[PDB]
Amino acid sequence: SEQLLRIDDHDFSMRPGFGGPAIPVGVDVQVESLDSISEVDMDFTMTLYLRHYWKDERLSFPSTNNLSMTFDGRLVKKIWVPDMFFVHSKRSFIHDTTTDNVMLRVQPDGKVLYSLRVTVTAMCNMDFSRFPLDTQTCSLEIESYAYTEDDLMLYWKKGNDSLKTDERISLSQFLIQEFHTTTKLAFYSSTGWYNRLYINFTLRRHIFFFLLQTYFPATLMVMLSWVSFWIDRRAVPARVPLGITTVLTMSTIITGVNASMPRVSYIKAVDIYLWVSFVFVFLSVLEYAAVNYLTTVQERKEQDTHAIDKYSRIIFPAAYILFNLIYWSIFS
Amino acid sequence: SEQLLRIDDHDFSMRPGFGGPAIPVGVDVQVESLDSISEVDMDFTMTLYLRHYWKDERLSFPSTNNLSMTFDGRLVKKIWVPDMFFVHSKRSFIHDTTTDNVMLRVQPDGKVLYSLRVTVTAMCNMDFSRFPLDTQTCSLEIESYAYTEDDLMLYWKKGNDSLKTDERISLSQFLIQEFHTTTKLAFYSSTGWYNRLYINFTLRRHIFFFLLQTYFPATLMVMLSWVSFWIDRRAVPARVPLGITTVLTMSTIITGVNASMPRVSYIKAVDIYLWVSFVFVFLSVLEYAAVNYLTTVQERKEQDTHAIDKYSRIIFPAAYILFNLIYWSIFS
Amino acid sequence: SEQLLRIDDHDFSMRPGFGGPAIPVGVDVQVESLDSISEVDMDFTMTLYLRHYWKDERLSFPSTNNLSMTFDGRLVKKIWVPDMFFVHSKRSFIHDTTTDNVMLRVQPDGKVLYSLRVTVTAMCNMDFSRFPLDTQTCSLEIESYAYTEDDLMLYWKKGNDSLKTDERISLSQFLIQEFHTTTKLAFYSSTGWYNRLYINFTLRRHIFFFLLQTYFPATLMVMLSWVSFWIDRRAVPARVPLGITTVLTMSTIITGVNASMPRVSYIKAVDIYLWVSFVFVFLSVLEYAAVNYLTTVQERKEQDTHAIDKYSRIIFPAAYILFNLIYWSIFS
Amino acid sequence: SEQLLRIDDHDFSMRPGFGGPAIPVGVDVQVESLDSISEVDMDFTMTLYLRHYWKDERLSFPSTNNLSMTFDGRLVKKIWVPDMFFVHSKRSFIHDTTTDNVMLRVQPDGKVLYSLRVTVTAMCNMDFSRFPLDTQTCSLEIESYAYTEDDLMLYWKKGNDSLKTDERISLSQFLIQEFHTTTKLAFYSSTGWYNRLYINFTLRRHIFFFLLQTYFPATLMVMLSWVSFWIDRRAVPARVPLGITTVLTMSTIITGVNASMPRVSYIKAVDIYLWVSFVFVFLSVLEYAAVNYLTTVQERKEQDTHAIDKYSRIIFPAAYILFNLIYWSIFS
Amino acid sequence: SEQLLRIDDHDFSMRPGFGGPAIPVGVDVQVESLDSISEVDMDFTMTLYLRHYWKDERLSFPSTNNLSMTFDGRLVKKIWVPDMFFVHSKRSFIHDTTTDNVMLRVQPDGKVLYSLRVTVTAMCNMDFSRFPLDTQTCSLEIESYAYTEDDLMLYWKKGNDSLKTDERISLSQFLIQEFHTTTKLAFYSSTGWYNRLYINFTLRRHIFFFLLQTYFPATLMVMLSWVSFWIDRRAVPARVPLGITTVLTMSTIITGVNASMPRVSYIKAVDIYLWVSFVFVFLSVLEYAAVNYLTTVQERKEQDTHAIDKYSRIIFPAAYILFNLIYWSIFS
Ligand SMILES: CCCCCCCC
Ligand SMILES: CCCCCCCC
Ligand SMILES: CCCCCCCC
Ligand SMILES: CCCCCCCC
Ligand SMILES: CCCCCCCC
Ligand SMILES: CCCCCCCC
Ligand SMILES: CCCCCCCC
Ligand SMILES: CCCCCCCC
Ligand SMILES: CCCCCCCC
Ligand SMILES: CCCCCCCC
Ligand SMILES: CCCCCCCC
Ligand SMILES: CCCCCCCC
Ligand SMILES: CCCCCCCC
Ligand SMILES: CCCCCCCC
Ligand SMILES: CCCCCCCC
Ligand SMILES: CCCCCCCC
Ligand SMILES: CCCCCCCC
Ligand SMILES: CCCCCCCC
Ligand SMILES: CCCCCCCC
Ligand SMILES: CCCCCCCC
Ligand SMILES: NC[C@H](O)CC(=O)O
Ligand SMILES: NC[C@H](O)CC(=O)O
Ligand SMILES: NC[C@H](O)CC(=O)O
Ligand SMILES: NC[C@H](O)CC(=O)O
Ligand SMILES: NC[C@H](O)CC(=O)O
Ligand SMILES: CCCCCC
Ligand SMILES: CCCCCC
Ligand SMILES: CCCCCC
Ligand SMILES: CCCCCC
Ligand SMILES: CCCCCC
Ligand SMILES: CCCCCC
Ligand SMILES: [Cl-]
Repeated sequence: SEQLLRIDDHDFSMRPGFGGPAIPVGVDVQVESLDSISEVDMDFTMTLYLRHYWKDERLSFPSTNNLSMTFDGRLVKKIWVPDMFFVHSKRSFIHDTTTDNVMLRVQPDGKVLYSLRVTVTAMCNMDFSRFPLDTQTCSLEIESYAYTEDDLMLYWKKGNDSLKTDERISLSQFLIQEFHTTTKLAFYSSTGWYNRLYINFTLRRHIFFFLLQTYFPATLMVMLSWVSFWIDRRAVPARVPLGITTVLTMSTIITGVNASMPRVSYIKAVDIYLWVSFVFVFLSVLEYAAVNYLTTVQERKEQDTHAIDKYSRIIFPAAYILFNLIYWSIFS
Repeated sequence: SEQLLRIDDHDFSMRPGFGGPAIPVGVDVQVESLDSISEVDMDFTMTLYLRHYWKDERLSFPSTNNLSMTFDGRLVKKIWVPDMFFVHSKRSFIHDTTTDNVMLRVQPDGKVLYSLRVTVTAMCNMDFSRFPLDTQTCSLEIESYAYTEDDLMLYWKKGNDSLKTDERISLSQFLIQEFHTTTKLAFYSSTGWYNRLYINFTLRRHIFFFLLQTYFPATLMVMLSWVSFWIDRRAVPARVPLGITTVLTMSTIITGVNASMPRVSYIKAVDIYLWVSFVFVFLSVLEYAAVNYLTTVQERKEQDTHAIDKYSRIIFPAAYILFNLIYWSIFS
Repeated sequence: SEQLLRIDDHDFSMRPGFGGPAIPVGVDVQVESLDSISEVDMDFTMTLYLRHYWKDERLSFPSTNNLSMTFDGRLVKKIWVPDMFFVHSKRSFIHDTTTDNVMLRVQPDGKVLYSLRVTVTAMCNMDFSRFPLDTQTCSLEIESYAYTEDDLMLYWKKGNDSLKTDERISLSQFLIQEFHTTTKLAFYSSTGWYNRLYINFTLRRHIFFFLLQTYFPATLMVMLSWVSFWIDRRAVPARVPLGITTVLTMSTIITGVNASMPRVSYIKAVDIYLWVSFVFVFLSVLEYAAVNYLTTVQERKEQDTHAIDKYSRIIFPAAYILFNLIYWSIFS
Repeated sequence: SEQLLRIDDHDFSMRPGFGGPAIPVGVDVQVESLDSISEVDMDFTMTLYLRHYWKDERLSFPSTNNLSMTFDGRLVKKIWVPDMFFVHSKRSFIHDTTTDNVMLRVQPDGKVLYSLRVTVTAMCNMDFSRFPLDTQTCSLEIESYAYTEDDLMLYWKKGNDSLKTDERISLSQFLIQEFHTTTKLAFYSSTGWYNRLYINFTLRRHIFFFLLQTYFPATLMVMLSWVSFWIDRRAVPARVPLGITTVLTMSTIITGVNASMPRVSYIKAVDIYLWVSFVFVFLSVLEYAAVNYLTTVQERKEQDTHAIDKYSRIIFPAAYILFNLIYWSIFS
Repeated sequence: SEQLLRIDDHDFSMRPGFGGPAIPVGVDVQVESLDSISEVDMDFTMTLYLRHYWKDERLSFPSTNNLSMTFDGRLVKKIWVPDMFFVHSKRSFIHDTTTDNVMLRVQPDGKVLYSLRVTVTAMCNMDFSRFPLDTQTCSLEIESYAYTEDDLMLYWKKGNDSLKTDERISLSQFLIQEFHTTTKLAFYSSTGWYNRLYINFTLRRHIFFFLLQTYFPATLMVMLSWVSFWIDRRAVPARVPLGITTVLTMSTIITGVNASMPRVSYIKAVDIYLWVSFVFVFLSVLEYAAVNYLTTVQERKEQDTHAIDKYSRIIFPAAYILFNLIYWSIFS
């Protein structure tokens, strides 16, 4: 094998066909798993198989079998091999247990297949201002490092059919949909033009979990705060603790929701809901102070429900309804 | 030794017997420990010994002893060795202190034994919708990377007896049961067919700890909320703070249970329990407002227990009982 | 190629032109992304491309094409290459998947271009005493390790135009502004003088998020504490729980704000706001004790609003206003 | 030196004396520090020096000095060296700054000394059911990987005197006592018999810190709940809030103790204490409801302390005392 | 250069002058930064430059220039170099981007200078029983690994002037003071005597931040608890909730201070303060129960301030004052 190929009779720092046109190289990918997601750092981790095809007649051998052979890794450092890399990546590695996950098959003609197994972490810019009703889209990019479109030609081996995805892929916090591929040509100011391949996909959440954990308790709190309009205004020590305890409860809920968020420092769509229900509860406590002050001054002036109570009984819910209509018209 | 074997007289990039049938290779495993589990990331970590057997007559030597020899590691890179790898793995390594944990024994015939010590992290898809009453099953998969069933034949060396497990294995959060092995043939669209080996096992939790920490306090809270049906309706400042303080207490408990969960964003079987006891406590606070409003309007109209109290005393517990029956009929 | 260049006919431990003047070396940078920031550890992480230019006539070759060639990495360890390093850095590495991200281009003259892809973590001293109204500025420094200004001359290749920045750069907690470059000469007491290059930039926060999360609820709490001046002093069991519950609420808010801060142990500008509103709420609770004690002793002496109430109704808000004026005159 | 020893005249893949009996190899250890402990993962980290002694007459040299020489590391890969490894370990490494921490001394006879500096993480099964009154014992195990008791003989160089421990060893959460060594012979089903060395030690906690942080506040809460037996039963709005606020306080304490525990999911000895004091506080709130209901029905029937109060004043503390006696008789 | 020095004509496994006396080697250090501190693990991280000087006439070359040359790294593995290491260290490394941060300068005589750039984590035993009023001192130790005082002599190159410290060094949680150096001779029982160098320094905190965050709110709580001595004893429903709410508030504060401490399990000087103010608040709640019980029994016996109130008004503060005097006499 090491003899079948005239390894010492050629020069492999030289791309196959240095001189005239660019070498065609064709790519095939199969995704094994998506491993983790960070919302704070804005990135994701994926593990896949990567395959390459090309022809190099320096590697042809005399056999009659019309069938391929096999090598692994050691030969990659003797021969010439392409040099793809992952664009917009934070870290990556190739697996090496119990030996290097690298495969090499060569036919009599010198046609070649070359394959690896890798894990990549790759950046994805996200926007959380519609949280928890956001949708995100991410991508993985592949490019040649050293050779430009004048020396190497990059393309998907079988067009739209060059991506395969494993059956058992899932996340404990997301739903994954819409895998597909595309291409684009890209330019560097000090080095030139290159071809680039993409893999795209889309993410969404489970909205009912967030509904019950956040929107439901605050609504029950705002509804608890309307009870005070139906209690006798003469019962001061039963109308005064109620409001302030309700404020305490709502502040506890809001604090509890703040101590578990992914810690991204700009205003999002649930913060608005929570702070508006805080303001409603606060107004309910101003109301009864108005009523008490007026009843007391009347008592002093002289020496039945109050108008403000029987008006609040109507006004407060209608305005909560009006707020909910507008809010869900804006975030749908 | 390096001379006993004609190392320079052979070619080891070539599998033993390149040409005709596939080489038989036989595997034996002993598990040392399970090291950690992640429920958020859905994976586990294990450490084991791995052993291989095969015959290669390029390694035979003239001795009369009918007994094996020993080498370690350096020789592995001179001779031909198989290339197994762990399928659906996130990371792994071989231990190297104070030197490489690799052993090699060769007999006069050229029969070989080869062994390593490794640690692997490996994915396991879990479903937590029955939490804390869930059960999970995981597995470790082993496969050849480079050679197909037409070049290498993978099998357990002794059938069902090829797995051994250490005596002192345990986790601080789980109970481990049912180790066994099996096999399956698997297919890759761009490379072909391979043999694969499995090791399976099962996990369960301690249910009484979760019972006392979560289900018990909420039940005592719902039972505390029924006390208010037996207090005099004329005692407004002693019936009004009770309910709202009880709501405060229950919200504190629920928040405390949310700040320690493994953070998996979909609805699970304990969330339902907690939110239904929240709704019961909320209804208890609506009840006394009904009673107060009615007594007040009667006082105004004119100028003994109330029916609603003596009806609630019966209705509320029966419905809690009915909820518990249905809930534990569904989750058993 | 390895032959075109007389590799074995020269000595590369020797800088080009050892002897007379210093070699000119010129630098070009393109920033890909800012990856993370730590406020506790005072540092940041960046990923970029780095490019070098120089001439070495040991690498010239006879060709007529007036056009460059290509190599990658392996050649870097055969020839002489500069040795820049990142000053005030905690950690860094060069990417190596699927091979080393290193490029090398040589023209017939022996002019050279050399480029890498790296990730660096680099220290930045920050001062948080104006938090959340702070502004920070950071920088990345580049220097030669081994050769002084008498052997190597470091400069930007194109002056102000030698820095390029990617379009899609962002952080989930900051706004980035004002990239520019400069230079400075620097001195080591036991080794001598060197040239150094800088890249500078500036950071700011989103102030409205911090406003709503911190300053707003405490203000509503201080305003809730003024309600007690308008309730009848004869209603002791409705004036005594109010203050103490309000104290409870404010302490809960402050504790909630302390359990999420970046944990830097010196006094900052929001702590002052929070503790002054604590002191206001505390004084409101001392006030009514004064009023109760005086009314009781008058009752005992003998056997209408009180002056202190109708004075507090004016004094407390004016002093809160006066505090806000001074505070926002100091932090603007 | 490299010449003094006839390196190229011998074969070092071959243990000294391959053939007849087993080589004696003798071990000496000095512990530098214990570095960290994990209670969740059940393991510890230690750093030490390790020393070996043996004789190999392939390394003898003609000198008259009767005194040893020195080498470092590079020679270890030319000559034959033993292959010990740490049994039941999760990770380890040898230090390499500013070069490899390896020492080698050889005398004229061929006697050898060989030493390293390493850090190891090693598993320790713990049982926390007596927490905070638990005691744990851990150990570090040392074994040959490749050679059995028929090829290598492992023993402590000086018996009980072969372990030394540094003066300045401590943990910020434990007290360390009782270092000693021992040996045992161990068996592998597919490879055979080996010798193994042990180092053992013991751990304990500071019990008074846990006492004040956990047992003290709950006791004061249970004692606060007995005050309600001495207040007038006619004071409903002063007897009804007291109990429920006390329940709130105790639930806050318990939640605070749950949010800081090492997160091991089975019942431990402090959980029992906390939940029994919860049940006592709950019964105190049922008591006054009994008293109120009875007084009210008597008032209705007709139209002085109550017996239940003056009985509870005696019964509740005695039963708390009886619980404490039994509890501290069981956990001592 | 590689020729100027007769590399192949000498033996470098042999220290310069093997035989007679010990080689003098002299050390110079410059500290770049202190990077982080762990109070739980008791250690710190530092980054510095390290320099060595010695003479070796195997490296002399014929030149007339009386001036030094330069090499980098590759030569270190051809020639003989010392072998210093950091004593009591947990981890360390040498920086290698964009190449190895190693410098080598040789003069015609064979005098040598050798320098590196490293980061070290190093243990420091701390005692927190005076927290937050503690002071700590730490050190970094440097020693030869392989050679004893009979083969190598270690000393500071310029005495007290051999340490330089960067201008821009700081921590976000500490103040750093008092850098200085010293030396000591040290002994190993199985290997012998060595020289060791030290760098020492001192740390302190910001005490006013801890004062406002911890001591201030508890004091205001103890002062709030004295208000109850001035309210009318006839106002039961206004004297009974006050105490218990105050207890709730103080327990919340203490829990909040426990959920952010560096988690070191022994009693410290702030714990005492907090638990004594807890006991004061608890006694204030026992007091009014005494007063109520006595007034009630007098009412029953028959059918103005109470003595206990007008005595407590004096006794409680004086004892708080007396506690503060003693406490701050003990911790100063
Ligand atoms: C499935 C639970 C839905 C809760 C909706 C609450 C809207 C305020
Ligand atoms: C919001 C509570 C209103 C209760 C009205 C009851 C009328 C029967
Ligand atoms: C960007 C608008 C924020 C509005 C916040 C309102 C809070 C009551
Ligand atoms: C928000 C309710 C206002 C009610 C005003 C009533 C004036 C008589
Ligand atoms: C062993 C404790 C069981 C608690 C059961 C509580 C069910 C509500
Ligand atoms: C739920 C408390 C009921 C108390 C009834 C007592 C009858 C003696
Ligand atoms: C998927 C059904 C959720 C029901 C939640 C009910 C909460 C009261
Ligand atoms: C859920 C209790 C309802 C009671 C209704 C009573 C109507 C008289
Ligand atoms: C957009 C919200 C602003 C809130 C300002 C609060 C100032 C106390
Ligand atoms: C701070 C509340 C004052 C209420 C006054 C109402 C006058 C109509
Ligand atoms: C450095 C001045 C701090 C002032 C704190 C005041 C808290 C009421
Ligand atoms: C801070 C308010 C003081 C009011 C004093 C009134 C004296 C009659
Ligand atoms: C040193 C404090 C001891 C506290 C004991 C509390 C027992 C309930
Ligand atoms: C294993 C016995 C648990 C008992 C728990 C009792 C809680 C009141
Ligand atoms: C636990 C106290 C029970 C008291 C019963 C009294 C019956 C008259
Ligand atoms: C600068 C604030 C000092 C606070 C001292 C509090 C002492 C109890
Ligand atoms: C601790 C509050 C005492 C108030 C006394 C007021 C005397 C005018
Ligand atoms: C070591 C003495 C501890 C004293 C604790 C006192 C708590 C009230
Ligand atoms: C538990 C408080 C009892 C108080 C009794 C006081 C008798 C003088
Ligand atoms: C701690 C205050 C004690 C007061 C005792 C008064 C006895 C008449
Ligand atoms: N295709 C990668 C670029 O050529 C690298 C660079 O920007 O230098
Ligand atoms: N058995 C592993 C596969 O052959 C690797 C790949 O998918 O290329
Ligand atoms: N330019 C880096 C310095 O020369 C290194 C050192 O301080 O020794
Ligand atoms: N002594 C280590 C064992 O021989 C390794 C294995 O189990 O194969
Ligand atoms: N100076 C380091 C010691 O010689 C190493 C050891 O203890 O063996
Ligand atoms: C917040 C409600 C105020 C009503 C004044 C009449
Ligand atoms: C929630 C109970 C309402 C009862 C109305 C009669
Ligand atoms: C804190 C207010 C005190 C007023 C005394 C007249
Ligand atoms: C929980 C105490 C009940 C007493 C009934 C007489
Ligand atoms: C705790 C104070 C008790 C006073 C008894 C007279
Ligand atoms: C009324 C006496 C108060 C004393 C405070 C020290
Ligand atoms: Cl009342």
